[PDB]
Amino acid sequence: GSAFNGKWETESQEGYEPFCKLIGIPDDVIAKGRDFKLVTEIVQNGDDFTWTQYYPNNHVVTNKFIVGKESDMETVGGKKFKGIVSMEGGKLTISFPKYQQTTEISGGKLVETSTASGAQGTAVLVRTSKKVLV
Repeated sequence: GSAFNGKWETESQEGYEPFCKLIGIPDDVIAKGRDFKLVTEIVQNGDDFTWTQYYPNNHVVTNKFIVGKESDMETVGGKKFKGIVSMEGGKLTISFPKYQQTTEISGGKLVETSTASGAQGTAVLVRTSKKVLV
């Protein structure tokens, strides 16, 4: 592992609305979820990750991947894909269908950056989560 291990909860969030609008999330869904604090559970055994996100209404999204190896994954919206996750300097990069995701532990916090690109330009969501099982 091991720095990612644990349960984390969103503490800070920037760019939520422009990012969700760019990747095509409906306006009312954006509005209803704007104050929700996403909890993330991670089990990291070396390159082997199990990454669980607890979305609203008991929507649990779990991705199991091995860094550097083709892995079956799913998007938040439920679309299945096969991907190869990379890591460089403690930062994971997951190349999702709709956006690039980079994730790292910085200053003891889980920092997750989603980068999307379209007509109006780039939109970036940065989520920072604190450990809630300490």
